[PDB]
Amino acid sequence: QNMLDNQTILITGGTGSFGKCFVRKVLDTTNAKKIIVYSRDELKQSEMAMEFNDPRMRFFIGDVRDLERLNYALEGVDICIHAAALKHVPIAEYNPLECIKTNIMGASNVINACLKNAISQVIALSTDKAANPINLYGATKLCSDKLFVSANNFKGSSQTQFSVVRYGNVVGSRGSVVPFFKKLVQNKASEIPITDIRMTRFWITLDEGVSFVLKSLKRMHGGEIFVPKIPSMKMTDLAKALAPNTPTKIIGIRPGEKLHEVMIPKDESHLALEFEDFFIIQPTISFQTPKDYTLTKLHEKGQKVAPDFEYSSHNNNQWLEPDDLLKLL
Amino acid sequence: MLDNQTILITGGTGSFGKCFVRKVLDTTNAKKIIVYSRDELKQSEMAMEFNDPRMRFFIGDVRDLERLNYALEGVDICIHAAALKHVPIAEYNPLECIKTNIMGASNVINACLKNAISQVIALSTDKAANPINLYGATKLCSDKLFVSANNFKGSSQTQFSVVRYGNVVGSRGSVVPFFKKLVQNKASEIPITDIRMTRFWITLDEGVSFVLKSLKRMHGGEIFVPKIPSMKMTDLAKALAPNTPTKIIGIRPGEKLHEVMIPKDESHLALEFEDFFIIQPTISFQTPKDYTLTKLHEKGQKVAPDFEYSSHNNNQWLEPDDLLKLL
Amino acid sequence: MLDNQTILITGGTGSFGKCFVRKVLDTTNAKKIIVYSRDELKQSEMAMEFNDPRMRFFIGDVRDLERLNYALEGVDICIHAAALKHVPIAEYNPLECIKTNIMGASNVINACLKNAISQVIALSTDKAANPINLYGATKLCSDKLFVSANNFKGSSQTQFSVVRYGNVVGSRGSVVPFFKKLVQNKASEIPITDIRMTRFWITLDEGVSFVLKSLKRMHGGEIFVPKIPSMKMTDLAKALAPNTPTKIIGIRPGEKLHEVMIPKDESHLALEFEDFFIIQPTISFQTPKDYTLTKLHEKGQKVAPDFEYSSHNNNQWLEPDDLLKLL
Amino acid sequence: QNMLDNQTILITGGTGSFGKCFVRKVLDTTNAKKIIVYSRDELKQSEMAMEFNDPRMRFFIGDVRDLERLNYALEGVDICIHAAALKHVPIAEYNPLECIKTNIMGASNVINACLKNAISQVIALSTDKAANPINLYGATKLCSDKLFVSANNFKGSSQTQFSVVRYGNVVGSRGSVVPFFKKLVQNKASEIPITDIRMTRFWITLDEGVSFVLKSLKRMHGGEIFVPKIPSMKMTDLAKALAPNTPTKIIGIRPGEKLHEVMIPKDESHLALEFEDFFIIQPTISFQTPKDYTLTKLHEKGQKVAPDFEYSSHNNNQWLEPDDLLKLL
Amino acid sequence: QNMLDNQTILITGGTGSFGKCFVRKVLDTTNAKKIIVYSRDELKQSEMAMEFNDPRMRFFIGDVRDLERLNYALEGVDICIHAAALKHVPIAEYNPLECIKTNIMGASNVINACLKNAISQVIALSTDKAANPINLYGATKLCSDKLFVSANNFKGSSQTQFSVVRYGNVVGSRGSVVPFFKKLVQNKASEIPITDIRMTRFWITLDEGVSFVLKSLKRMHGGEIFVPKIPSMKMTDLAKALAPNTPTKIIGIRPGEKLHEVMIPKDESHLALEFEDFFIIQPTISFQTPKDYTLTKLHEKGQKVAPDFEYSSHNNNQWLEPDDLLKLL
Amino acid sequence: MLDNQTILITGGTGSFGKCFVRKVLDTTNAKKIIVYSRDELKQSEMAMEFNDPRMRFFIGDVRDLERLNYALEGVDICIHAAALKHVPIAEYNPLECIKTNIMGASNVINACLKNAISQVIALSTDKAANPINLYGATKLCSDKLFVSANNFKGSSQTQFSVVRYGNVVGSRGSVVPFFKKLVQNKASEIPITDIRMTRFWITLDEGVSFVLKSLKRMHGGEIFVPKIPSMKMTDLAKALAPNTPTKIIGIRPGEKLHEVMIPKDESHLALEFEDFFIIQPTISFQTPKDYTLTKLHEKGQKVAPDFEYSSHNNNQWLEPDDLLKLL
Ligand SMILES: NC(=O)C1=CN([C@@H]2O[C@H](COP(=O)(O)OP(=O)(O)OC[C@H]3O[C@@H](n4cnc5c(N)ncnc54)[C@H](OP(=O)(O)O)[C@@H]3O)[C@@H](O)[C@H]2O)C=CC1
Repeated sequence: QNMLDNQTILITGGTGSFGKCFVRKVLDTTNAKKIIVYSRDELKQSEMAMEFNDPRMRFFIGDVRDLERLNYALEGVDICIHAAALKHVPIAEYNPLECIKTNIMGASNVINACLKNAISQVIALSTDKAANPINLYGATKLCSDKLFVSANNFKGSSQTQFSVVRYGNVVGSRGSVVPFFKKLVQNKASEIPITDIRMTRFWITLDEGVSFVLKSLKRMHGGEIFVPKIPSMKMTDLAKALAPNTPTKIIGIRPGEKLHEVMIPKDESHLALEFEDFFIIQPTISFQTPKDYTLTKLHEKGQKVAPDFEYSSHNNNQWLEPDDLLKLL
Repeated sequence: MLDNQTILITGGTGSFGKCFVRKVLDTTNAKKIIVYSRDELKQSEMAMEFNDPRMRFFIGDVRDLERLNYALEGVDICIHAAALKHVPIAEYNPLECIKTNIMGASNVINACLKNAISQVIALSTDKAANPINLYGATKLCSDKLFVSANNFKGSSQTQFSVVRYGNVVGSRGSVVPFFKKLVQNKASEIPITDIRMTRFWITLDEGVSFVLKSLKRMHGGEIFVPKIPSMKMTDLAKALAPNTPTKIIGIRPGEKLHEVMIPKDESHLALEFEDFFIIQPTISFQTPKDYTLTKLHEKGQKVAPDFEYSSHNNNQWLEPDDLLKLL
Repeated sequence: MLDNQTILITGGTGSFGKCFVRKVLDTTNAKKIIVYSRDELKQSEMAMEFNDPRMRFFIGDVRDLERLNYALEGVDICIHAAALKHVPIAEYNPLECIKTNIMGASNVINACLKNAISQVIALSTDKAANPINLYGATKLCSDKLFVSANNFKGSSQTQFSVVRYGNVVGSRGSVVPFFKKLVQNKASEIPITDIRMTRFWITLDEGVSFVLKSLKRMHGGEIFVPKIPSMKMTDLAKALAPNTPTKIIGIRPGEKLHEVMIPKDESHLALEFEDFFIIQPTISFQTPKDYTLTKLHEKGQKVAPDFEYSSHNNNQWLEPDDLLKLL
Repeated sequence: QNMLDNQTILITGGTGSFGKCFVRKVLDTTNAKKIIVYSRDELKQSEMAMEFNDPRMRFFIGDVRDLERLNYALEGVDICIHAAALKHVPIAEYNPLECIKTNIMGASNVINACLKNAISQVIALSTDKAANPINLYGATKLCSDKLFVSANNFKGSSQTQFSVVRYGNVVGSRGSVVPFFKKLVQNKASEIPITDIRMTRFWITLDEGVSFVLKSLKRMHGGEIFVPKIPSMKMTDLAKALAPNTPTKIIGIRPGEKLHEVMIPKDESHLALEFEDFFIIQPTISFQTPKDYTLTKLHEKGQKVAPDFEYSSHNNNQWLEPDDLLKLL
Repeated sequence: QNMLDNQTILITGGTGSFGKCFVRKVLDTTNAKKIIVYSRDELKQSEMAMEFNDPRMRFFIGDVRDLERLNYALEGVDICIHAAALKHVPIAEYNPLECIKTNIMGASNVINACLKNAISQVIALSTDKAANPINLYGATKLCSDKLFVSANNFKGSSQTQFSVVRYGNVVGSRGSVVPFFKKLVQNKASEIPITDIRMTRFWITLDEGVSFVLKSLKRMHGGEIFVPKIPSMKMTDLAKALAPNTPTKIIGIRPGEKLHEVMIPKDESHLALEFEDFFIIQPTISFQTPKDYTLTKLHEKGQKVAPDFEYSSHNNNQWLEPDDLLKLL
Repeated sequence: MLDNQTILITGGTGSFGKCFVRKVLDTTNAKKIIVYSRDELKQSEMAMEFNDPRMRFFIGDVRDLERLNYALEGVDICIHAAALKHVPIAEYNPLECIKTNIMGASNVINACLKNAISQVIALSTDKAANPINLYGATKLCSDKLFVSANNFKGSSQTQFSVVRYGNVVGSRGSVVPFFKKLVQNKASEIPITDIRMTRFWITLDEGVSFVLKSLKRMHGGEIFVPKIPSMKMTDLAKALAPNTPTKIIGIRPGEKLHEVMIPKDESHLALEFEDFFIIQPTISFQTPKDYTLTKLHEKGQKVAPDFEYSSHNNNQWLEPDDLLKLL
C-alpha cells in the first residue's frame, strides 16, 4: 500500500489545472515527503503558495525549455510528473515553433534531467489529440510520447522508468470550453458558440485524471501509455446542459480541429492490452530488457484486443447525458 | 521560370536530390544549383557524376543554422529534401529524427527569410497525415512550420509551400531496391511484413516534376498532393519475384497497414484540381490568399464532406505488370 | 504620433500591458499592436477581450533572441514591460530573475537594433535606485543596458529610453488587490510588514500616459521619472479596511522601508521639468544630446546639489480617502 | 588549527592583485596541497608561473563565462575563491553587457561548477559598490552576491558552502588610483586629477583583505556576507600624501561614481551581526536547513546591531591621515 | 591474453571503411560484450545492421559535433575508438569550418563524454597528413591529436587513458584512389588521372590498420601516438598495377596536397621511440603522473631514435612493387 | 587609402596592436580606430596613452560572435590580431587556444560579412607553416578559414587576406624582453633552449608597415610573406648579454629548431615580388583572381620548383650588432 512514502515528487506545470489537483491529491492521500512545483509564472506560483500553504511544498520558477534549470530542480527527486505544456490547439497552429519548443524539447529536457538525477519513476501526460493527430499540438505530444517511451532503453547506474498517461478532454480545464460557456451564461447568455454540430469528445474529470495518474505510478513497469476507459459526449448536449434555454450559433471548425477524437489508433490495436477499466498501449520498439505488460505491479491481468479495435469517441459504448454532466460541473 | 535563378536543395545527394538536380540542369536555365548535405563521400561522387559548372556543393547540416545562413546567400529558390526517413530507426532514435526534421525545418525557414529567398518547397510524406510513427510526427511538425512561416512579411516576401506524396518507387533504402537485391542474390524467400499492406506509389521523375510545377503554381501556404496510384505490397513482391515464395516477418515498429494523404478531418480544407489536390492552411495569414486559382490560372473545387484520400480505397491501382515498367 | 505605426509590447498581457494596449487603441491611429508574452491562457483571454483587427499576438519569451528577432520585424516602437517582479520570489529564484530581466533586456535591445526599430521604452522601477533586493539589481542592470544601447549607430537609428516610477495601484499580484481580497473574504486581520513602510503611488492610467508622453519627448538615453505622491502603508490599509485590525508580519526578504526614485548620488544628472524629471546618462555618446529641451520643446533645469527624490520626504502625499477614488 | 591541510584550492582571477597576494599567502602560511589559478591571459599566467615557480601551483587558461571549462578545472577541488571580475566602474558603464557576462554569469557558472564537483567551501569577493549601488559594476556584484548566498539552498550528495566577503577599496590595486598618482608624481607631477573634493572611501590593504578571506573560510557556515571593520580616508588627504607639494585639479565625477560608499545598507541592518573586528550580513532568505550566524566556526560571538545602523565611509569612526597612509604605500 | 573480455566498445564513424573492418575484427577475435556504432547516416547504419546482424551490435544515430548525444551514447562504455571524421583533403579546403567542427570539436566532445562516463581506454585515429601539415584536414587532425594526448592530464574519480594511432593511406579506402581507378578500368579505362608523377605515399591495409589499433589497446599507457612501420609506393607504379595497358594523364596537384607524406616529423624525433615493428611519439608535454613509454603493457622494449630521424614516405626503407600491390587488391 | 575610413583591430592592446594604432593615427586620415579586446586594465591604460578622439575601445572577446557583430557595425577595415600565442601554454591548454584562434577566426569572418566590411587582414605566423605545435596548427586553420571566406559574395564584397611573418623582435612575452629583464636583473646565466635554434626576425614597425601595404595590394585570398632576415639564437644572446654565460635548458614543448614561412610543398603556389611573396590560395573561387599583379600594379613571378623559405637557409642574416640597433 501507499507505495510513495517519504518520496520527493516534482511536477512540471504544477500551477495548472491538473497540477493543483494533483498536488492536492498527493498532500491529502499520500505520505510523500515533499512536492515540488516547477513552472514559469511567479504570479500563479505566489497565489498557489498561499492557497496551499503547506510546509511539504516547494516552488521553483523555471522553464522546461531550460535544461540546466531542470537539472538543478530535479536533484533529490524520486518521482517526476510532467504536465507542463502549451495546449491551446488554435494558438499552437499560429505559434508552431513555441509549441514545439515547450512540448517536444521540454520532454527531451525533462527526460535528460530525470536520468541525470536518477529519478525512479516518471509519468508524462499525453492527450487523445496525439493519436493520429492532425493539429500541431497533437503532433508535438506524439513526439513527446515517443521520447518518453523510448527513454526506457537507457541503463544508468540507477534505473528510471518512463510511462505516459493519455486521456481526453478534462471537464472545466483552465481555458477550456466548459468554463467558457459558464461565463457566457453568467454574463448574458445570448448565444452559445458552436464550432460544428457533429463535434464529439471523450470526457474525464480532473479528479479521475489525477487518480488515474497516481494509480498508473503504482502499476507501471515503464514504457506504457496508459489509457483510461471514459465516457463520450456530443458538444450539442454539452451546451444545452450549460444553458438550457439559450440559442446556439455555428461559428465553424477552428484551426487544426477534429470532429471526433481517437485514443487508441486502429493501426496500433495489436499493441494494446485491455484491463478492467483501462488499456495499455505497449511500446512499438523492443527494449534491451524485455517486460511483461500483461501483469501490472498490482497483479492486474490484461488481454490483447481484437485485430480491428479502434477506441474512438464517436462510437464509444458509454456516454453522458446533460443530466450526467451537471453531476460534475 | 528558373531562368537565371539560383536554387539550393538540402539533402541534394539523396534519391530525390540527384533526380531533381538532373531535371533542373536539363530542362531549365537555372544559373546555379547548390547541393547542401553532410556527406563528403556522396558529394564527391555526385560532383563527378554531375561535372557541370552550374553545380556547387556545400558540406553542411540542416541542424546548423549558421551554416544554412551562409549557404543560402543569394539563393532564389530552396527545395528542402533533407531528412531522416527510416521509420523503424526514427522510433529507436526519436530525438535524432526530431533534430533533423523539425529543427532542420525551423533553421531552413529562418535562413530563407534572412536571405530573402523567393520560394521554398519542403518535401512532406503521407506518413505525416494522421501519423502514428515518430518520423511522420516530425514531418507533420515540419509541414506546420513551413505553412505558418508564410505569415512573415519582411523586405522581401518568401513563399513556403509543401509537397506531400507517397512511397517513391526504388528510393534509397526503400523496399523495391531491397527486393531487387534479394532476387539478384538468389534469395529463397521474400520478407513480407503484412499481407494487407497497401501504399501509394509515385516515381522519382513524377515527384520531381510535381515539385517543379508546384513552384509555378504556388502562392505560398499550400500542401500539394498529387493524384497517384496505390498498390498492395503482395502484388509488388509477386512482380519483382513471381517465383520465390514470401515469408511473413510481421509489422515493423511504427507501421500503418494503409497510408493517408488527405485526412477526412481535413476534407474541408482540400481543393481538387485535375491532376492534384491542395490542402489549404488551417490558419489565416495577415494577407489572404485564394487557393482556388493557382498561379497557372487553374481552378480547383472543394471535395465531398466525407472525402479522404487513402491508399486502401484509391480508384487508381498500379498494375503489377505496369509496375515493372517503372522498376 | 503613433499614426500608422506598428508597436510591440513585451509582457503585453500584464497589468501595464492591457491598460497600455487599450489606451493606444482608443487614443491613437496605431496601425498594429503586437503583444509578445509566454502564456497562451492570458493571450487567449486577451484576444477575446480585445477582439480588434489592430491586435496581433505572438507567443514568445524575452529570453529567446531568435523569437524576438522574428516578432519585431516591421515594428516601429517597442515597449518593454516583460519581467519577473515579485521581490521575495526573485530572492529565492535569483537566476530566473536575472535571465528574464537582464538577458531579456539584452535580447530586446539586440532584436530592436536588428529590425531597425525607431523608439524603445523599457519600464524601470524605483526598486532599481540604490537597490538592495535582487529584483531591483536586475532592473538597474536593465536600465544601464538600455541607456548604453544608444551608442549604436546603424543604418536606422534606434532610440532607447527608460521610464521609472513607483508602485502601481492595484497591479497584478500587488498588495491593494490582495487587501481587497481579504476585505471581501471577511478577514479578521490585515497583514502589515512594517508600520514605517512608505511607497510612491501611480495609477495604471498615469503610468501608461506617462509612457506615451515619453515617446513624444525622448531623444534616447533618458530615464524618465514622473512626479508622483507617496503614501504610508498604514494609511492604505486603514482606507481599504478601516474596521478590521492589522497584524505585523514583519519585513519580507529584500524589502526597503522607503523607496528612492532619484538617488542623491545621481542628483547632478537630474533635470527637473514641470511634471517630471529626466536622469541624464552617466556616459557620453558618440553623438551628444541636449536633455534640457525635450522633443516637445520643454525646458528643464538642474536640481539642488543635495537633491534626492525619496518617498519618505515627498512633498506630495496621497490622501487615504483620495486613494479610494483610485482603488 | 590550519583547517586547510592537504586541500586543493582554485582561485578564479588568480593573476590579479588579490589573486597573487592570496596565492602567496596560502603557499606561505598553509599546508594546502595545491593551488590552481584560473584566468584568461596567457601573458599574466606565464609571468606568474615564473614569479612563483612553486610545484604546488597549477595554471588553467580559462574564462568564468565558460561553464564547461570551469566544470573541468574544478575537478578535485576542495575550496574555491572567486575573484575574477571586470571592476573598472567607468568602463563597465560603457560596456555593461561585458560586465554583466563576467560578473553575473561568471558567478552562476562558478556556482554551477562548484556544485557539480562537490567543492566544500566557496568564497566570492563582493565590494562596497554592491551596497545600494548606482553603477552597473556594483549592480552586477549585488546580483553575484545574491546568487552565492542563494546557492546554499542546494542539497546534493555532497554539501557545498557559499559565502561572500565584502570590503572597500584596496590600496594600490591593479589599475586603481594609488598606482596612478605614484606614476604621475614619478613622471613630472604637475597636477593631480581630482574627481570631487568631497570624495571619501573605505581603505583596506591587500594583506588585510587576503587574511580576512582566509579567516572567513575558517569561521563560515555558508550564506554569510563578511564585512571587515576598516578605516576611511578623504581623497584630498590621499593626494597630498602621494604628492605633498603638487597642485590638484578637479576633473569632475566619473560615470557611475558615488561620493561616499556604503558597506552595510541601512535597510539591511536588521540582518547584520557585529563582532570584535567584523560584521556578518545574514541572508535575506531562509534556508531549508537553518543556521546560527551568531556563533562562528571559531566560536566567536556576535550581537545584533542598532535598528538604524548604517556602515558608511563618510561617518566612519576610524580614519587614516596622510601619515597613516604612507605607512602602507 | 584477450584483454577485452566482457568489455563494451563504442566506435564513432563505425559505418566507414575502418569502422566495419574494426567491428568485424572485434566480433570475430575478442570476447567483447557489446559493440556500439555511432554515426549520422541512417542508410549506412540500416545496411550495416543487416550485413552484420549480430546481437552484440548496437547502433546509435548521432553526430560527434553533438556533445549531449555523445554523453548519452557513451554511458556504460569501457573502450572508445574514435574514427569519425571528414577526410577528403580537397573538400576540406573548400569547407574548412565543417572539417574543423567535425574533426576538432568532435575530438573535444568525444574526450568530454569519455571522461564523464569514465571510459577506460580511448584511441583516436590520426593520419600522416597531420605531421607537418599543409592542408586543413591535416591541421584539424593535428589539433585532434593534441587534444587527445593532452586529455591524459585529467584525474577524475575514474582514470581514462587516451592514445592516438597514426598511419598512412589505407588501400581501397572508401572514396580513395584505389577504388577510383578500379572503377575507371571497369568502365572503359581510356586514361588514368595522375596528379603528379612524383607522388608517393605510405600504404597499409585495412586489416593491418585495424589489427594495429587493437594491439595498441593492449600495450598503451595513455598519451602515445602509435605509428606502424609500413611500406611506401609511387603513384605511377600504383596506376600501372591497377591498369597495365592504360595511358595515364597528368591532371595536376589537387588543393592542399603534398608530394610526399611524413609520419614522424624531424623536429619531434627526440620524442620518438622505436620498437620491432612500430614507433611511439611521446607527448611533448609532461603529465602530473609520469609514465615510462619505453616499456609497453606487453613488456615490449623501445629505444630512442637518431637525433636527425625523419620517417618520410620518399626515403622509406621498404616499398611495394605493382606485384606486391596486386597481392592486396 | 584609409582616408575617412573606420578600422577595427582585435587584440588592439597587444604589441602589434598598439604599434599599428599609433602608425594609423600618425600616417593616415582614418576617421575612427576601434580597439577590440578583453582586458579592461590594458584598455584603460591604452586609452590614457592614446587620448585621441579618433580612438574607441570595445571590451569584447573574439569567442563572442554577438559581441563582434555589434562592434563591427560601420567598420570598413578589420585587422585580426587577437590570439593565444604562447607555444608551451597552448600545448597545455589546447582547447583554449583552439577556441580563441580557430573559433575566433570563424566569428570575425562571420561578423565582417554581416557588417559588409571591405577588407580584412588576419595575422598569421611562420609556426603555421608545416606546424608541429598546437598553436601553429590553430593558426593554419585560421589562415585556411580566412582564405576560404573569399568565396562569399553578398551585397557588399569582403576581401580577406593573411599576413604571415616570423618572430617580432621584443614582442609582449617574447624572448628579447625576457633577456633584457635578466641582463638588467644581474643574471649570471642566459637560458638557451638549443644551440641550433634559428628564427626569422621582423621589427614591430616593419610588421605594421607590411600590413598597411598589404591592404593597398590585396585582391583577397593572399597570404603575404615579407622578405626578412634570420638569426641564430646563440648570436642574439651573445648580443644582448656578451658577458654572462648561457645555460642549456632544452627544447620546450612544441618547438622547432628552424621555422618555415613558405613550405616546399606549397612552392607552386608562391609568387615572388621585389620585397615580398604571395602564397596563392589552394582553392579556386567563384570569381578568378590574378595574383601576379597587385592592386599597386606590382608584378610577381613563380618561384623555383624546389623553393622553400626557411630560416636555416636564408640568404639574409641579422647581424648580432645590427640587432642591437633594433633592440
Ligand atoms: N582512409 C584513409 O586513407 C585513412 C583515414 N584516416 C582516418 O581514419 C578514420 C576512418 O577513416 P575511414 O574509415 O577511411 O573514413 P570513412 O569516411 O569510410 O568513415 C568515416 C566515418 O565517419 C562518420 N562521420 C563523418 N562525420 C561524422 C560526424 N560528424 N559524426 C559522426 N560520425 C561521422 C561517417 O559516417 P556517417 O557519414 O553516417 O556519419 C563514416 O562512417 C578517419 O578518422 C580518418 O581521418 C587516417 C589515416 C588513413
